[PDB]
Amino acid sequence: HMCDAFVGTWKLVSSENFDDYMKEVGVGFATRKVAGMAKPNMIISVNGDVITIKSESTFKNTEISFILGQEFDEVTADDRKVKSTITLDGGVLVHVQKWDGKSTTIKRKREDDKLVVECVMKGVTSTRVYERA
Ligand SMILES: COc1cccc(SCc2nc(C(=O)O)cs2)c1
Repeated sequence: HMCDAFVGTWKLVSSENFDDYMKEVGVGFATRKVAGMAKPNMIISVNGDVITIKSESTFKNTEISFILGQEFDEVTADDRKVKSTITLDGGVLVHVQKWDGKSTTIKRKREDDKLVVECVMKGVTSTRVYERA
């Protein structure tokens, strides 16, 4: 019953500061513009101890499966090759990505009927709000 309130299909409804977050991470101009238009569907499921998060959009389709606390390799939608660890901290999914001596953290939280995604790179935060699909 790990992660029950996250499971489901979610659709992006608002974004703030995502272009700047992508700049801070190192994403180039053309990718930022096309990625920033996307309105992904995020599909979260659990089977035993394995959590799967899929993102489907007209920019990219991604899929990660993982066990909490257990590092895994990930190729991000912007084509970074990162080492990721996802944990639950106080009911918040905390996803840390490490590459080239850099680090970014993506937090996913249930707030009212929404799923709120906060992405942080250095001093730059972006907030992305998803609704049930
Ligand atoms: C989601 O699409 C893109 C496009 C280009 C870079 C990235 S970095 C990974 C992140 N995914 C979200 C999220 O809202 O699910 C926020 S941060 C993602």
